[PDB]
Amino acid sequence: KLVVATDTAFVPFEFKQGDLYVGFDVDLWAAIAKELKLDYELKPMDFSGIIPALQTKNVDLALAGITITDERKKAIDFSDGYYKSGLLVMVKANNNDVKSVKDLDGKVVAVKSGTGSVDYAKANIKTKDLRQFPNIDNAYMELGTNRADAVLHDTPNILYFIKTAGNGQFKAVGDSLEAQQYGIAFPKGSDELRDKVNGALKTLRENGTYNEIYKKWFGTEPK
Repeated sequence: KLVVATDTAFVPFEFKQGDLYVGFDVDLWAAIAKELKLDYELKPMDFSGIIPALQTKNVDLALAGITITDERKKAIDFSDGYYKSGLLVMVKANNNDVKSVKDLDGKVVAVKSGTGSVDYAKANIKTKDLRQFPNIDNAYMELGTNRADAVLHDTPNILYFIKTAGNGQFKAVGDSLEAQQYGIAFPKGSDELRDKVNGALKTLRENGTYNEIYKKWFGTEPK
């Protein structure tokens, strides 16, 4: 009866393949849930509503490739950390001007509301304009129709999109910024539960299951 909030669409961590939801988080959690004997149903939602949802305790926990920041640590709890990510710039295939993250002068950057991509862009870039959208597909399309210069979002995400959907239309520029970890988020006070999911996480690590989930989605082992 645990309800776990996930992202509407965050390839390749959770997305709709036909009927059900599919992805790295979905599997990892199905594995943890299996390990612990938890019963649950998932509940996808636009990322923006997830932290609020945990806070209002409308959902019991959440996976949506959610970055651990100590800023967020004030509001919710996090497990002991499951995937090392970062941020990457995406522009159009034959874009010329941008080599960088220097949109830092007067470029229009599209991002997804509620995410650390907005945090980072605010704190680090002098954008002429910054467009926020409920989901990243809206932001890709802003780039594709020439209404933004770049998109900035999670490395794995703009990497999975380029090689699959976005192929020949878009490219990554530079290397991964903002080395960060995803973790499973909980309401505050859910420590019978969290100091425990951590336990399962270390088990999936030790028994090699993590390696095969990862391998499934990224094409190699972690190490």
